[PDB]
Amino acid sequence: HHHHANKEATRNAAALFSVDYKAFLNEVDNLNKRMGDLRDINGEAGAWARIMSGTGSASGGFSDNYTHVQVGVDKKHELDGLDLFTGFTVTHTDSSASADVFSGKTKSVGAGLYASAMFDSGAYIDLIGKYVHHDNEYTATFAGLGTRDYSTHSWYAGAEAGYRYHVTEDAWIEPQAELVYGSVSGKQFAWKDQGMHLSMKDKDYNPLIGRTGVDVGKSFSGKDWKVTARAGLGYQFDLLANGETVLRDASGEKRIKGEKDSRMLMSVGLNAEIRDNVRFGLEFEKSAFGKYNVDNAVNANFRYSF
Repeated sequence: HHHHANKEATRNAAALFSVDYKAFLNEVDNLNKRMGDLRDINGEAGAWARIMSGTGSASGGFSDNYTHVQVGVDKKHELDGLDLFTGFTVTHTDSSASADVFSGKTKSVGAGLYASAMFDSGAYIDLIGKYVHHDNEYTATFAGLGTRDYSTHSWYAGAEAGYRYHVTEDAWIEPQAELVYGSVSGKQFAWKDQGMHLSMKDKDYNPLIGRTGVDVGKSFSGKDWKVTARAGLGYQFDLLANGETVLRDASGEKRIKGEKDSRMLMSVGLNAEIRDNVRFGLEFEKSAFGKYNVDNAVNANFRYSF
């Protein structure tokens, strides 16, 4: 036998109810990934779009890949040494996920509000609050669980601060720090295999994800364009794992607590300006050392300011 059975069901339940943690981690952004470069914009209003695509993996043969699409609009308030962008955003994500004992899909829709403060000194603050609804469909080739469709939703509150120090007229270093608090929801399956009631119930939980990093950049200019080459190194970490899956069965109840994960983040990219209205961001990024890693992903954003 019974101990081998219990370890197998724990590994598989952990893997499967894991996907909601990646459904939350996919929505974690940073200012530059979301909005692009917001420094020194003349227009008092803006509209922007973004697409991210990517893939990640963990043990048990877990790999996923997702496409995130996001748009927003804002007003920029011009204050003394401070541009404050206040706006709304809507998002859509399609992801797919698999592992040794399951596979399926997740569709997400979200909406939020942000404030981004760009200070003449080089300092920045980014604040965002959002809601994401997730429709999930996963099939398990294990304990006769079959196909299951379920909903979950997520609240997200994130705060980011950073300081761009200009090492030369055209080169810069930028330490950053970010904290993202969330409020993801539990699900419950009850079912019969071999004439025996089984069940799998996870509780509402609350991720806290921290990030600290440095970005570096080098810019090139003409009268009507700029391009900045940038690269970044960071450390991303759970500060909390308050999840708990409970598996119930004829014989008894077994509890499996959340585990923290952390990884090193790496990125390279460019930000472009063309004439007075158009900006464009692009980055390639991945992660090392986590139980879960982004193996490869790319993000593009486009801002039209007026």
